Amino acid sequence: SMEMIEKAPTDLEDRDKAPHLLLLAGIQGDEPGGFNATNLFLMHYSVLKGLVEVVPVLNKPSMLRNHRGLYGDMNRKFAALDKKDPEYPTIQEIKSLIAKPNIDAVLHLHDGGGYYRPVYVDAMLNPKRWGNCFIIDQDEVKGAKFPNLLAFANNTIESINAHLLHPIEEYHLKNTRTAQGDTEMQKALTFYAINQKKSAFANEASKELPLASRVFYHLQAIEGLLNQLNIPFKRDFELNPSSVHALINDKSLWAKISSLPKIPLFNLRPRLNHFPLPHNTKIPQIPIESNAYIVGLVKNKQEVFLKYGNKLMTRLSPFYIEFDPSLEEVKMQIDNKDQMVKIGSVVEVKESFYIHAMDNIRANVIGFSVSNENKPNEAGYTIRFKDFQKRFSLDKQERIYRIEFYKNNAFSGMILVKFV
Ligand SMILES: CC(=O)N[C@H](CCP(=O)(O)C[C@H](CCC[C@@H](N)C(=O)O)C(=O)O)C(=O)O
Ligand SMILES: [Zn+2]
Ligand SMILES: [Zn+2]
Ligand SMILES: [Zn+2]
Repeated sequence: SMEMIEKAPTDLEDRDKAPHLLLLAGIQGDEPGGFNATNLFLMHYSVLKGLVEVVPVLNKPSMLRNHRGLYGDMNRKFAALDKKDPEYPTIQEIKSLIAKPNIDAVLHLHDGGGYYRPVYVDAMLNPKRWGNCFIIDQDEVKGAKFPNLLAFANNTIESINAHLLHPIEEYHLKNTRTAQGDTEMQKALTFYAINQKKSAFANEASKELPLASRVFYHLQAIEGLLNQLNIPFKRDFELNPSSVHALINDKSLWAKISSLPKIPLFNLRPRLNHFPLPHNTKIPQIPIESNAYIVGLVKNKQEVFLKYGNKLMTRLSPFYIEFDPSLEEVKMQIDNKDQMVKIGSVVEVKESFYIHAMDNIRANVIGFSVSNENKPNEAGYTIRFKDFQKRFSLDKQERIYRIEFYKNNAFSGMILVKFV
């Protein structure tokens, strides 16, 4: 499931006042520098004139399984391609985006092994390697709005190289001269883009780097190219590895699975047991939202993994059940104050809470018990933090607990309490 997300000026009229960039990553699922950068770009930047269209992850199924490409290398499917290829439709969607008349330039992000050098030094540093280089298929594209690929590349490279963390990380130009014999790159995305008279570029971050460093360089390259294109932008943070790491590991990130409440991405217990998921729904079809763009669910044996890029945030041991949407809100007392709490809410609790009984609805407070029934009703109990078995918390910090409602063998929804 790849989506395109626009990063545009607040005022629609400003869209045509500067060029348009198509920014792409995650065509290969084990290159997280690229799709973490597109993610952070979407979450923390603003484009003030022109437009940046972003496909944050082109190959999401492969991303979810930390795999270069489940159905082959998707970046070899832009030339000859059989209609029966499972990715044939995705490729047409990608081509269609690339070929839009509003698009001027294309930037395609990758992580690559070793460090590219224009002459052979050793097994890690040589022309066959891909890390930390800026790539063009040829030095010019006649017919393009911006035909001088070489000049844009050199200047972007100079911009990146002003901010090296270590000298081995210096960027070099890699012109693959694709039309002159590079049969593999002849099948790849940027060459397809060149043939639509777009100014196309790929940026590589070395797989030898830590993710934060890869994303740092990818963002340098994005900013460098936006500067060349004169697409003005802002970000709400300072571009250094420390800030990038902090934003990747942002504790305000959340995931909302189906109609369940938002759960934090970070500091979940490694496994969440008896986790209710909708009856007879394919995992890729379970709605999932997040304030990040690279979150998803994927089946693994009898578990369902919650993924944030290539990162495994938790293992769900599901409980497949009918999601009855009839129950919209529940009467709860929170710290002595009676109130209606919408199903799928997170409520903060300082001292105590109490669930009011409902006629045909039972409530299970996960981590609280009075008897030992396999289908209990724990409405009518005044509950404090000291009443919880802490190991049933969603989080390592032992502060967030599930309340699960049932209307006779159907799941009526869930509310989380967070003790603050
Ligand atoms: C097997 C293994 O891991 N190979 C990898 C290969 C690393 P890459 O996938 O980033 C290298 C190139 C980039 C194409 C650039 C340009 N023509 C474009 O279309 O964007 C590719 O897509 O094939 C590695 O060495 O790390
Ligand atoms: Zn921000
Ligand atoms: Zn790649
Ligand atoms: Zn030339």
